[PDB]
Amino acid sequence: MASVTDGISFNENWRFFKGEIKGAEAISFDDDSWRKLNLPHDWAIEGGLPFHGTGWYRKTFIGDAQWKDKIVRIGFDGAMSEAKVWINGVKVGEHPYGYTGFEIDITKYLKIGEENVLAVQLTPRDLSSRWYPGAGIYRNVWLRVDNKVYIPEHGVYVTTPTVTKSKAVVQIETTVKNATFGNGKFNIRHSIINAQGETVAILNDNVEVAAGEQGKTLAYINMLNPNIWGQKNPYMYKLKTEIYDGKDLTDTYFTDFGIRKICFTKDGFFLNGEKIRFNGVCLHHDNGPMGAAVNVRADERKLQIMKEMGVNAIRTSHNPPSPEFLDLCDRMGLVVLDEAFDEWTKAKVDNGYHLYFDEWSKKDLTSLIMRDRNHPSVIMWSIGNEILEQSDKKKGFTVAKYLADICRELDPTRPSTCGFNYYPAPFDNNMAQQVDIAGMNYKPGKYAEVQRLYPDLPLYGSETSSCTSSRGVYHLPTNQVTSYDLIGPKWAYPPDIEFHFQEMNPRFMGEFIWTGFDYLGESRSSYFGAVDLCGLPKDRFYLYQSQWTDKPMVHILPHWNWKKGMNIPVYVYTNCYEAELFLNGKSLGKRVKGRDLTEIMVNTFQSKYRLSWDVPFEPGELTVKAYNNLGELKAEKTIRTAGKPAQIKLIPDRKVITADGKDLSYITVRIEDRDGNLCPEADNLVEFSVEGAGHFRAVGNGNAATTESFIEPKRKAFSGMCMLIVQSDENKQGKMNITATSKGLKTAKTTINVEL
Repeated sequence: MASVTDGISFNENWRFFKGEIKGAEAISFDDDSWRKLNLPHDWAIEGGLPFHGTGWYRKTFIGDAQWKDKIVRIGFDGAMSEAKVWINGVKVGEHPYGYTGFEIDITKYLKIGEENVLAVQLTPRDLSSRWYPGAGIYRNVWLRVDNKVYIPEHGVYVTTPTVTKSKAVVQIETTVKNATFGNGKFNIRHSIINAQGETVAILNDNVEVAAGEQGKTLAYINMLNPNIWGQKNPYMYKLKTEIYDGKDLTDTYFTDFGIRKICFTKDGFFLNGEKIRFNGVCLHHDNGPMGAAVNVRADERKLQIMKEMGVNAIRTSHNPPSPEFLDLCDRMGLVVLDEAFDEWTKAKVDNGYHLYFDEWSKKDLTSLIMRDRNHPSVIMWSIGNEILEQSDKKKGFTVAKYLADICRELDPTRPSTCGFNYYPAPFDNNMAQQVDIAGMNYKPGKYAEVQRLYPDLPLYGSETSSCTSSRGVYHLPTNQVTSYDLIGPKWAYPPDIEFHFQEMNPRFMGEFIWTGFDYLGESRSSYFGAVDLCGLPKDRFYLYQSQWTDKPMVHILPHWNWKKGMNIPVYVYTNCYEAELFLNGKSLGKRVKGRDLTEIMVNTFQSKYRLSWDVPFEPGELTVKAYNNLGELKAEKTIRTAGKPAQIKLIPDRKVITADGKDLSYITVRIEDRDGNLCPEADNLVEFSVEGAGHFRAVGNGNAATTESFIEPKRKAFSGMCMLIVQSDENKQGKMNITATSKGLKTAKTTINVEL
């Protein structure tokens, strides 16, 4: 029956056509020549890069007999953008904003036994995004077959209004729709299920709902010795909510949730009774070579890499993310600023959200909070970013309030926030006061002043640094940017400056850097990421890791393929007390952090966050030793001058992947000399073959200025490396054999095993 099922995938077996064709909405339209594919799908990754035009999707399906007299809905988590949707030729849906999901009820129009046709037209416009949006049904689609008494979309809201070590209270609001002709009282059974799948608590409730109406009800249950959700231990519970009409089960509905408390004052943010600080990153929703199509593993990898950098917090610049991304943040212990919009009523781009803000702002923000208010990862609702209303002196604040009031109406359990780039406008124009917590974009030099002027505002750096670099590229002394991390736009400054102004202003909750990963644009890709587009750390990663992690480390830059005669400035990043540099054995001296300052060129800053030597380049090896204040060795790294490119090495991040059709292995591709040393500048075209249990998916190298295809089985190295991405086939177990080939280098092989 429909009573057991929450919502099943409707991603399989679609037809796609890029371009305008008239009559594609209809039941009788020949689509035998249309490309066949499974969702999710981003046609713009080809398939900055062109993201506008027209796309059609079609799916044909028999009305299953089990759907007779059922409520049937198709849930779309995201469609980019300007979507129209038909069932059996009848237009039943229209949705402009690509980042909020929507439902279409096809019940009235569904034909049981005969064929049905679901058509979706997307008409994304040019100049509708300042970053790469992608284009298509880039997020999962769901079929929802329900009995006539059921829980509608986003119909369970779980809060924890007491959280203590001895006891937490889990409060649950349930919404029930009555689509029968009869008034009824319906029983509700909440089963709270732990990490091992065992039901540990059950809460009963009920609700009277009249015919054709919707009803809500609230109950709470005690959890003794709760497993607290926290950053080191991100324990998740699961809620099974069952609806009953007398003895008959009518519906089942699942909700993941965590048990943690949050709290803020003007002096900071609090998680489970302790000062928390945001070592944060802004990320855009694309996964580079993988595009904007939702891939769970792609996101998992990105968030793991960010955690290794010391990241504990995410700002979803500048839109809602996928549920999958937030589920990952939940399971990985990251706290999230969940951001709804980039512009309000005043336009930043000709075809941005301002075209829809008047008619859609309340719907879309409501939809966001309804979708995400159960995620324990989400700690703030951010209403906007760098909005032009900041400079409307008389009335800009009204729009901020309006969105802020909506947040408070729907979820007072999390504070509102907003990213402000003007200064002092939004603080002087009563705007910053309309949200619970104010975020400054790129104003470390003003942190002290704004606290003098507005001492009752809670504050954090909503968007910081904007330093640019290209991985493993140094200019001594262009088309790429120096990985010595000095250059950026006019408002930009190096990470050292944020660190300095964070330490001087402890009331600031933290920073969210622009950006954690590189992202796709409209040079088609960004330079702002601490990690590059394909997931390879730049030196900036290590700078951040030196500041944000306890596990001892040390990093040395630049590479050591230079010309004899040159003075190379050598930088070292470490969380240790001091470090010592060694060229071929010769000690080039100690250097203590917070004492032997490095002069960064912005006017120029004496930085305590870097250790520096001036080295005359003799080739061979350069080794750095990091020590604690007792002189004990705690970390070391060794770089050496590599010779001519001789051989390809392949390093999978994972040698076993799930046989689900979606999971990936990210194989780092290294261009090495005869003795195994990375050739730090190699750009050799590498070709790839994938045989057996899976296929070639994608490829990439973190170069922003290239024009190479992400989806052809060929890619050039950039600064010694590139990345090959491979994927399982659904239900196909066994070995998957990768061969990597390049003109004049030793061929490389590796096996990826595929299970489940």
